[PDB]
This record gives sequence, C-alpha cells and structure tokens, in this order.
Amino acid sequence: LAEHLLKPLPADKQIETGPFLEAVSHLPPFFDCLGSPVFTPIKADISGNITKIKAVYDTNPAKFRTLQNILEVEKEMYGAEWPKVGATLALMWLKRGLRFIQVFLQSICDGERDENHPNLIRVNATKAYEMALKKYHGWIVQKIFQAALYAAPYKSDFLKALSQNVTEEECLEKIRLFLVNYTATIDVIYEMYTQMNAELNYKV
Ligand SMILES: CCCCCCCC
Repeated sequence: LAEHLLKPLPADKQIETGPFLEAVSHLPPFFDCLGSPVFTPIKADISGNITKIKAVYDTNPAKFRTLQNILEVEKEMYGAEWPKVGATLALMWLKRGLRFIQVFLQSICDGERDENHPNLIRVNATKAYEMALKKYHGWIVQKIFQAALYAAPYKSDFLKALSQNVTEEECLEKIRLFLVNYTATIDVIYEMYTQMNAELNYKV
C-alpha cells in the first residue's frame, strides 16, 4: 500500500488528474489477493470508474488537468444531464469505493474489533459499508453485501496478504502512513462534490 503513496495536497487543494488516476490504479489489484471470486465484480466497478475518468482525461489532458477542471468543464459541456453523466458520474462512484477502503483500513488501524470474534474483519467492513456505500444501495444490493461479508479473510490473514517478512504491528504502521494523504485526498474530492452541488443520492 505504502509503495504507491498518494502525493500530499498542494497549497491550493487542487488534485491533478493524471497522478491521481495513476496512484489509485494500484488499489484494484489488492482485490485479487483476498482469496475470493466474490471480489471480481467489486474490482470491475472500481477499475471501470478509473477507466471512465482516464478516458475523459485522455481526450484533453490540459482541459482536464485537475479533478476540479473535470467537474466544471463537464457542467458546462453537458447542461441538464450533469452531474449524472461522464467522468463526473464515474468519480462520484469512485470516491465512494475509495472512501469504503479508507474507513475500512482506518477502522482496522484504530484497533476496532468484535471482542467476541477478534480475528474477524466483519465489524470493520460493516462500518465502512455503512459510512460509504449503504445509503446509495437499495435492499437487494444491501442483501448481496451481507452475503459477500462472509467472504472476508481473517484479520491476521488479511494483513499478511498486504505484507515482506514484517510484523503485524509494522504492517499496520505502513497502512497508517498510506492513510494520511489517501484520506486527505478523498476528503478534498468529497468537499468538491458538495461545493459544486454535484453529489446525487439515487440508490441502485
Ligand atoms: C491511470 C489509470 C489507468 C486505468 C486503469 C483502470 C483499472 C484500475
């Protein structure tokens, strides 16, 4: 995780699109290592949105230099169909997948656990779902999440998968390092959606 740190935010809190997409493109591969085919469509969603954004960027890298540039250009370019269109829509869902990973990792690092089932990560995933995704899912998808929860690896196994021959404590310290700029970046993205009134709450 800490081999592909996100850059700190610059003083003007503008996120450059190219470096951002390069950075987060390192996350979907972690889903191949969780030991379940349940993760294949999850990986496709997150990668699919990165791809959607990268393809808008590639048409005009200068015009789409920053994530802010994307939202403002698309607002102008699309009129009434915006923000439910283009790279704006893909980023709206990408941020929520990114926020999920953030809350989950942070929960693990903060030592939140089920006292009764200490080596499970179900409480951490459940928190992350509630905070990042749940309100945008209808009852069917929520039910699928409840089923998929059972495919979670054991905590000890998860951390081992993210790690070199390194202790669990060492692994978590590196996860903490990653979370600094990751969290900061996602926060700026969420703030941007709020300022631009680009957030939608439709359920799927
Ligand atoms: C620089 C972004 C590349 C697009 C990859 C989509 C899969 C994670």
